[PDB]
Amino acid sequence: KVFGRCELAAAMKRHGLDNYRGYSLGNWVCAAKFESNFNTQATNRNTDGSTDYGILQINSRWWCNDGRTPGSRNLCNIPCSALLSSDITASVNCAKKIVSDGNGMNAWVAWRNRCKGTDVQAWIRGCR
Repeated sequence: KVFGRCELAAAMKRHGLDNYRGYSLGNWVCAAKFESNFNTQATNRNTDGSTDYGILQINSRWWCNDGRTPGSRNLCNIPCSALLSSDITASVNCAKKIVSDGNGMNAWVAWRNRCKGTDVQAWIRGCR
C-alpha cells in the first residue's frame, strides 16, 4: 500500500507514535517519506547482507527475521514480511522498540540526513 501523507499521519497518530520518545508526528512522517516513499512494500538489500523492510525500513540484522541474514537477532519477534502489510501495526510496534534502544531516531539514516533539524511539522500541514 502506498499511503497518502495525511493518511499515514492519522494512522501513526492513532497508534501512538505522535510524541513517542519525544518525537513529534512530523518526524515520523518525514522519516517514512524518505525511508520508503510511504510504500509499505518497500525492501532494500544492505551491503552487510541484511535487508530493510517496510514503511520504516526496519532491518533484518537486529529487528525482524527474514531467514537469510547472518547474525539475526529478531528483537521485534516478527517475520520481516509482516512489516510489508497494508496495516502498519507491526511496523509501529517494532519502531517503538527501535527508537527506545538508545540512539533515538538516529537509527533511521534518512531521518538523520533529511529530517533531523528541519521544519518537520511541514509534513503534517493540511492534515486534520
